[PDB]
Amino acid sequence: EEDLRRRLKYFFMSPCDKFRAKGRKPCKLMLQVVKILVVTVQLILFGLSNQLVVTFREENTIAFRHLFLLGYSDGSDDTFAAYTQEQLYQAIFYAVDQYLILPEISLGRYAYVRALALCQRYYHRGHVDPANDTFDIDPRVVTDCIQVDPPSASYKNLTLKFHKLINVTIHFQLKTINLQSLINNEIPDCYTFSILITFDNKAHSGRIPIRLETKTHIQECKSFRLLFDVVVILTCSLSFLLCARSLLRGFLLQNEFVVFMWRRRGREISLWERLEFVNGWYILLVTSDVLTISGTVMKIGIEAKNLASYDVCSILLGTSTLLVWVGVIRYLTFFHKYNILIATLRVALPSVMRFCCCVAVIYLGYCFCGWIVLGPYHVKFRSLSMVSECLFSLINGDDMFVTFAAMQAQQGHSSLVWLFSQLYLYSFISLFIYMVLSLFIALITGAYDTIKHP
Amino acid sequence: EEDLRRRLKYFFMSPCDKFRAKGRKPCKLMLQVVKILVVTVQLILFGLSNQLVVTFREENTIAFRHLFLLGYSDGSDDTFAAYTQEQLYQAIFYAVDQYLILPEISLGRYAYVRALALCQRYYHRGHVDPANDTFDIDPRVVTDCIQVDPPSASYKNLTLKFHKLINVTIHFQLKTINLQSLINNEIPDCYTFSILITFDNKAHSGRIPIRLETKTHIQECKSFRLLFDVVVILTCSLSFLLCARSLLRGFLLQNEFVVFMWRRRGREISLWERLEFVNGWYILLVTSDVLTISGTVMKIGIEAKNLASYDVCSILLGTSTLLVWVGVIRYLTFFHKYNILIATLRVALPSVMRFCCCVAVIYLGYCFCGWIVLGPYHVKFRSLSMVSECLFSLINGDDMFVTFAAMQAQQGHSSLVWLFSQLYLYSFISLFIYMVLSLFIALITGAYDTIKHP
Amino acid sequence: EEDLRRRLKYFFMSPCDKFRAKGRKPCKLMLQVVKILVVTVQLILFGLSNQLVVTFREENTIAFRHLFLLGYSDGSDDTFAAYTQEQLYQAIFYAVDQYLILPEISLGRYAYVRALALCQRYYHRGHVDPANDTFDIDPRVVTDCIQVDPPSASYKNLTLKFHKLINVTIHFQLKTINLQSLINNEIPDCYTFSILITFDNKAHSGRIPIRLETKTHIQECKSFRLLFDVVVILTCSLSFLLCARSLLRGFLLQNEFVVFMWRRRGREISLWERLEFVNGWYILLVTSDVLTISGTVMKIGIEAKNLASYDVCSILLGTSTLLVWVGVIRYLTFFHKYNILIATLRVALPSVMRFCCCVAVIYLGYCFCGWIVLGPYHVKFRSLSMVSECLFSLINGDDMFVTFAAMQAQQGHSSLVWLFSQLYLYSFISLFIYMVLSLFIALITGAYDTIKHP
Amino acid sequence: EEDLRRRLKYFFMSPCDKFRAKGRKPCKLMLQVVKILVVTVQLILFGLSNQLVVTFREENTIAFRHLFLLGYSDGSDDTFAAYTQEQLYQAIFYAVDQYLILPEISLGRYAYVRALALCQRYYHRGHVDPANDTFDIDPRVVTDCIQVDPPSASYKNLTLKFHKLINVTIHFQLKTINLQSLINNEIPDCYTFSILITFDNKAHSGRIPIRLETKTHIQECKSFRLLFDVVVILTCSLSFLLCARSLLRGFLLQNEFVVFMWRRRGREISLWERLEFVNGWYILLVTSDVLTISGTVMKIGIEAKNLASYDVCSILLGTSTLLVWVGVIRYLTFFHKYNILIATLRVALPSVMRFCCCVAVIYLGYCFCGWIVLGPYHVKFRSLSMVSECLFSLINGDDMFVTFAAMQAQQGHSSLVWLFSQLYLYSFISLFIYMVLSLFIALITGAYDTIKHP
Ligand SMILES: *[C@@H]1O[C@H](CO)[C@@H](O[C@@H]2O[C@H](CO)[C@@H](O)[C@H](O)[C@H]2NC(C)=O)[C@H](O)[C@H]1NC(C)=O
Ligand SMILES: *[C@@H]1O[C@H](CO)[C@@H](O[C@@H]2O[C@H](CO)[C@@H](O)[C@H](O)[C@H]2NC(C)=O)[C@H](O)[C@H]1NC(C)=O
Ligand SMILES: *[C@@H]1O[C@H](CO)[C@@H](O[C@@H]2O[C@H](CO)[C@@H](O)[C@H](O)[C@H]2NC(C)=O)[C@H](O)[C@H]1NC(C)=O
Ligand SMILES: *[C@@H]1O[C@H](CO)[C@@H](O[C@@H]2O[C@H](CO)[C@@H](O)[C@H](O)[C@H]2NC(C)=O)[C@H](O)[C@H]1NC(C)=O
Ligand code: NA
Repeated sequence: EEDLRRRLKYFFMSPCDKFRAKGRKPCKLMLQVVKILVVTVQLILFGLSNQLVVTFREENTIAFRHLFLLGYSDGSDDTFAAYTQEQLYQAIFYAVDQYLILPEISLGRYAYVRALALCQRYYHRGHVDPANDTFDIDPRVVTDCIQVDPPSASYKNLTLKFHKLINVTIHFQLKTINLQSLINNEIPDCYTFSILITFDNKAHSGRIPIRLETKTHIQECKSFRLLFDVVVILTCSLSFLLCARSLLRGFLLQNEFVVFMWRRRGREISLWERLEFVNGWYILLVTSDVLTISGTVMKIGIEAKNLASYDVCSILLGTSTLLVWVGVIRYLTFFHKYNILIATLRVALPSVMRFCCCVAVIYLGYCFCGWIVLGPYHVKFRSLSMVSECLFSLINGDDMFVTFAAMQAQQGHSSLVWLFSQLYLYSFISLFIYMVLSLFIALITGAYDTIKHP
Repeated sequence: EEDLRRRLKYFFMSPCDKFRAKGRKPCKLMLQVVKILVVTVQLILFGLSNQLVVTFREENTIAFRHLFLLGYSDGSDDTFAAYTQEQLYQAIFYAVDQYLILPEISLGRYAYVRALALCQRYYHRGHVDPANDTFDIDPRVVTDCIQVDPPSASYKNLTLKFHKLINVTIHFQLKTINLQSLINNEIPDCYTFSILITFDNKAHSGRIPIRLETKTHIQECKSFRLLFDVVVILTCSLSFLLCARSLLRGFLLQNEFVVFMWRRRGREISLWERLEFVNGWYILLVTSDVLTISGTVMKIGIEAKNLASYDVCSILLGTSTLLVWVGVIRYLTFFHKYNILIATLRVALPSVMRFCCCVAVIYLGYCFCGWIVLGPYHVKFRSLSMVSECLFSLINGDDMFVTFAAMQAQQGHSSLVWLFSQLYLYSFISLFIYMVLSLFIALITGAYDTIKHP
Repeated sequence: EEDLRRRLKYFFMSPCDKFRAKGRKPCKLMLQVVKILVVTVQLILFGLSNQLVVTFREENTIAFRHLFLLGYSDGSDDTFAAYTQEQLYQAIFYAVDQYLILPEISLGRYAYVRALALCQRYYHRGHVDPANDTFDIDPRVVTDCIQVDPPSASYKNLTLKFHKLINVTIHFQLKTINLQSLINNEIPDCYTFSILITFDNKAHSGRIPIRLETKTHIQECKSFRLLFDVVVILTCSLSFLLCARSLLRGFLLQNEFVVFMWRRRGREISLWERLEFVNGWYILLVTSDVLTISGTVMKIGIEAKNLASYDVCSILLGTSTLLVWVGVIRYLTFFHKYNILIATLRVALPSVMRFCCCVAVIYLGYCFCGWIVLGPYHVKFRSLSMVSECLFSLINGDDMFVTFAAMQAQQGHSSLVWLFSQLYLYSFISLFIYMVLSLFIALITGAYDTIKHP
Repeated sequence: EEDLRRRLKYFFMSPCDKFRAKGRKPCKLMLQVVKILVVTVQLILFGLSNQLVVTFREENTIAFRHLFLLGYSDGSDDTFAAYTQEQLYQAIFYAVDQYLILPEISLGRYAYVRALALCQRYYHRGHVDPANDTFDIDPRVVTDCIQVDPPSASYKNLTLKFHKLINVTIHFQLKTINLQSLINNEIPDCYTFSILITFDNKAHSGRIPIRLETKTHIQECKSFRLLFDVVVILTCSLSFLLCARSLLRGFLLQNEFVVFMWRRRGREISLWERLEFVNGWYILLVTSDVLTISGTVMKIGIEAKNLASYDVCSILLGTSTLLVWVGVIRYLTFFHKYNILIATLRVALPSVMRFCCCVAVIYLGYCFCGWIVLGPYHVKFRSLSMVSECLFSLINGDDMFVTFAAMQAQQGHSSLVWLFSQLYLYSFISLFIYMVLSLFIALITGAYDTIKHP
């Protein structure tokens, strides 16, 4: 009788009450504090390594734009184009000539890689004739390359085909050595820059945009942190073991209560009792455990095998650290102790969540109105997604006088879309500022009263 | 006695309670779910058709600006003008010369349409003489055209009349073929671009702005969705039939109660009883029915007859989809069941709506103060409507440091409008942020308490 | 006994109750409705007259900038300067040469006014010698003019004195005729443009800014609204008579109650009874009366005598219309009737107003901290007033990422102002968003509960 | 018995009640009012002295940029660079040639200081060879100067070493005389401008940025306020004496109560009684005392010894004035009198402060997610601090449509970071606008109810 009662009472005993009664079982909570310190120190010490890499890439791409592009100002990337015929010839010829004299010009020690390959791509047999609308078009793509070697009569006399042109692309490589890595007490890693100038002509609209994308391949030239990540996986795995034993002990006393409620037979106490046995935090911490050790094993594999995709490793570690810090709030809820602190998902959280569904639908309806009506006349409403970004910017207010001014400029001079757009925007702003934010305050205040005073 | 009572009770029976008692009358609610899916799939599949058209127009207008306008940078449309005399001559002569050599320049396959017509418009007899203020002006407009044919001594030697000039306009057509429509598994539609360069001289202020408007006419050259819109009109019309029978059955039991309250004679129960009989949602859904089928019949007529005005069809379909999604909230109010959920328009909604009138008037008064006082000194307050956009931007905060800086620049150096403008703007911001948003929260919270706890 | 009681009861009788009992005393309330219509129609019909004038001025100033200034792009007014020596000579010589050939260049019919007067202003005897710090300076200003007549050897060979130069100013006039005023069914008013180019050298810092201010003088060349303003002053004056009789009748029954409370002798009922006798709205309406008729008499005097100062007339009419529209709320408070609706200034309004004093002081303290500390390092914090505009923009959020970026750029590289500026800005934003807006909601909600439920 | 009781009652007696009973003890409160006036008049009269200095510096730096830098537009400081080889030579040679003819060019009376010293800094023995990855690098820095004297064959023929270059710096001085200080009734202070042009090549990335920093040294050439600061330190020190006696008298009656509660022996009344004896404001005012007199003694020392570091003096005075104005609120709490008005730090302030900890952690977790994941692809997320500025700007809404557009531009075209970034940003905006601001309102309203109605 007595032993079965106190095991439940020891189970829901707060650890601050449990230290002042039992005395010194420290090894559980200490490694949670160690986990927060060790994971964030790994994340910061990795993040500075990326920033030292990335800005060395970002300055080199800009220095390639001022060298290989013709007439490139700064901050005008997307509206950079070649409209006439001679501008396309001049933008090709200037890009090659700046390659063949590159050691006599640039300032970083750029070396060649043994070369440059110009290549255009036109249709197999295209005949566009707008006087008779005759087309006889195989959409088969025939790529016609041309080679240029650096230390010409072969390079010039080039004939583009402006009536079936798809792409004019230039591809080459460059190798450079980081010299910042002298003082940083490391072996300077040699980089390989792979450049692909693109003269895109997909839309065939008499406007060819131009862009220049780079790509790196970091390789060591002609042991601290390697120990540190082993520290992280051992620390985090011991938490994965120990918390799993805590939850299955929670299942042990989950079933131990119910069997005792058959000899008593208290009407087979429902699902809202067995759910009151487990926890509200250890599932969050153990989900952080699996995410952390998965990202770190991927991080160990990268820096020996290949260093290209710092992408899935980044999206896993950045979520693991988020779950750790949000997992610290438990320490600030030992002071609270309302006796389950999980019935909020029965009581208060449903009445805010179906309101969140009601807000989500009305917001979706104004998306589907704005994208079709104010699509062809306005510049910021092309895709459905950019409509979603523009209306969600209008809620808090970021982009709001620019859209009324752009609406005021012409808007067709139809004076029906404009009378629609005033009635559209004023209603949508005045709805989600006043009659939605205020309902949301009334719901959360009703929740907080319902949790506290009962 | 019993049959008349239960017909009322079956009427207000919720459908989730009605399935668990009666059993399987599914055909009503199912087509509402089908309606939401079918209307939104029509709207999305139409909207992508517009975006593939519109961006092909928008790139071609920009490529016409870089070809036919002199000295056109990008993003400087409105402050593009010709101030001297030679700039107006050079902007005309350059626009014609780029037309007569257009196949040797541009990149899209632009073909002529058999031509270019330059034409100026000056007054019949105007004599402006500022030394004696003598005017003898017939405002009769005499248009003097001139023809130019492309494959000149006729084109040059042109004499403008800068003392009675109204407009110098150039009009011509261009025909091109979309070549993007090869891979999209369709017949490539040939377009016809109609260009109208405008040298406007309306205000006679020594500043002539320049702009270039295009206009398209899409025509097929030398059956999926056509079935799909027939699916929409049949689906939506069956809802228009079936919901109308539901509401007139609502009128049937509207009158059936009142006649039974004459044999009882319960003091001839008032308008707030017969209004409690109908609904709060089927009028919204049937208004979506009429709007949907009207827009679709207009959409069928467009793609065979003429394709110019995608304007009223767009403004009807974009409203119909809005009413559908806002009409989904009924499914989230079966869980609620407060026994009419329409008396809010008697109880709670009036006490927010007359407050909304009180906010609307004060906002209108600050419009009429700002437009006359801060009109002549500030750039953003010309019309009354742009004042309305500027103050409504200042409420949420979008344009707020720019207007104080523009106020700080000169503001006449009268130092009376500036002392007014500080007292104007600070009071208007501090009113509608604090003492209006907070009253609105107190009203909605009082509404939600009044609906719930009584 | 009975007659003295009902005169009080008729006094506080609402007019909607007073029509349904007494019957048809309409002439009081009708002219209030007439007042709202007539004043706003005057204000709108005057405001369109200003906008037709002002944009004709604003385009002519821009067309003067492109003609008389050297190398003027658009939207770069304040950072337009002449730094070297030859740039100051070239900006003078170009401005005069464009004046002497002005009818052969510009497009509006600009005529001369019989002329141009160049004039510089230098000190009487200034000797600046930085090798010995010797100054012997009379600050007496000696103006040296030079005349130029238009249809030169006299104009050139000009010698500026760059070691004691204060101002180089050019002044002349231009006359033009509005030709837009043909179709507008009026007599076209001839304008006189007075231009003053300024080469300011006040700060002696090796940077001379340049600006060009115009000034107009509208005069008729070689009766609807005149009646309409007489309609306004007669309408508004009859309200000034009739409401004054209403308030002095309010003083009549103010004293009639108190004398009857000496025969009763109800302990000499206090100031919060005699204040409950008058009103809360007629003082607002009669203040709108005096402001309206004052501005209109000034408006009559302007359009015959001189048309320069549309400034005090504008600041009076724009306030009168504001008081009228805010004065409409009384019609929406007949429905309310809480029996004085002025004791809010005893009950609820003091407890928000001393909180408004407490917010006003803390805001003032952060002004005096920011202007001295973040003054010399940051560009937006020069005056105290521009600090007030910048912090008040940071409250609602308009200018907030720009100031952190400007703080991040250098900020001295002292790393003490930066550590101060992070702690400054984060505390000031987080205070007035959370812990002030929320107290203000709690005060207004406490006010609304106190007014309603007691 | 009686004397011990009334000393406590006189202690908590409000001064407005204390004047109407005792009568005229004015000297305490009067100097607090004098303190507010005297400190703010010192602060304003000092702040205008800084602004007259700083704008004379800020215009001279800009006028040095247009003279000594090649091809400098305005507002383009950070993206000003030299990418090729000839641009670095031309930017050096142009900067020196504009120095050797400086009195024949500039407008302010700039004089030389007897000179210019060009000097480059390259590595001791560097060999970068990307064909074999051979490096043999001493990172020892060998500075190679070159002298130029102004009134050349020595200046030209300069050989940079582009393969081991670190810095190319030019240093010289200029002396000028303020001439604005004639009319300001003072002795004109001669300034010394020290200029350091920097051609930084730290990252070795083929992109050399260019910047020009100045530095002043104000010295008088060949008594009002000096008295005024002595007034401030004497005023503020008398407050430091008098308030200290008030607090130690507070300790005197702190111990006088407790000894009387041993003869009574009221169970040794706890820490929440002895804390109710002192104050809540005099510690704030005396902290303002020490800060004020410290900053002023530093201010006296500056204007005789050296005038460089107006930095710690500014950061102390700007905090002292803040504490004074926030210290005025006590006058508005004599009207209040809730009988301690400090138990809020026991009652209400803890339940908002641990919520402020819970908000602070979640905000920190989204920092550590955003900086690693959205680091390499986005321009505004480089450091951790600029992530903190960007997310805190997104809360109130300042930078919100720019970040979605920059996310929409490429974002790698990996379509996994983009699907992450939508889910990242939408959750973070919707959390701290709705479900945090509303909890904060519910906490402050619960605080205000708890303070008032109990
Ligand atoms: C230039 O256009 C060609 C098509 O003419 C592109 O080649 C295709 O690219 C897509 C995506 O990489 C592939 O799915 C196709 O298989 C490619 N087809 C052929 C025949 O190569 C080419 O990628 C374009 N250039 C760039 C830089 O995008
Ligand atoms: C150029 O000015 C002429 C007037 O001189 C405009 O012609 C008028 O245009 C309006 C609107 O289209 C019509 O209501 C009038 O009937 C037209 N009058 C004549 C005589 O044609 C012309 O439209 C202007 N050009 C442009 C491009 O707007
Ligand atoms: C150019 O500088 C002169 C001073 O050298 C200015 O003349 C003074 O202007 C102020 C304000 O108008 C008057 O209070 C003084 O009496 C004027 N003094 C003299 C001697 O004229 C002149 O105004 C400046 N030019 C401009 C356009 O502001
Ligand atoms: C140019 O580069 C040199 C290094 O080659 C810089 O000199 C160092 O500057 C730092 C910071 O001032 C000192 O800690 C080092 O002791 C300096 N080393 C030497 C050898 O001087 C120099 O400061 C750079 N120029 C500028 C303007 O920053
Ligand atoms: Na902005």
